[PDB]
Amino acid sequence: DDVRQYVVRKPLNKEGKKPRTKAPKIQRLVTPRVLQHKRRRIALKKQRTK
RNA sequence: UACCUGGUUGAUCCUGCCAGUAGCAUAUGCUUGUCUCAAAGAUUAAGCCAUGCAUGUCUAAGUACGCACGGCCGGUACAGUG
Ligand SMILES: [Mg+2]
Ligand SMILES: [Mg+2]
Ligand SMILES: [Mg+2]
Ligand SMILES: [Mg+2]
Ligand SMILES: [Mg+2]
Ligand SMILES: [Mg+2]
Ligand SMILES: [Mg+2]
Repeated sequence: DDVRQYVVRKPLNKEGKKPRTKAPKIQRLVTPRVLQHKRRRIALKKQRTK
């Protein structure tokens, strides 16, 4: 499942301001940047060995 | 600038100190127009202290769900300022 679809967003409703909703930033979320960082670490290991 | 002068005797020559002489540091007195530097609660009490200040700090890059602002789109997990 996709955890991005179940984030509980709090409805922000202030007088005089356009009503809307807010969501937190998911932590410990596997993202392409995390995988790329892991790949780079492994690549550095390979370079050191070579 | 490698310097002396007054004072013991009726007078002399000595010894010898007292006093004078110049600088330098602290204080103090009288006086003081310009201008450049500039010391400054050490000495007595490392005695006692009202009050205020004297040490804080965020980048692109640890943690943002404060609408505190501001969205752009509005379910686009997380825009940005913070
Ligand atoms: Mg005699
Ligand atoms: Mg005489
Ligand atoms: Mg003398
Ligand atoms: Mg004199
Ligand atoms: Mg003047
Ligand atoms: Mg002092
Ligand atoms: Mg003192």
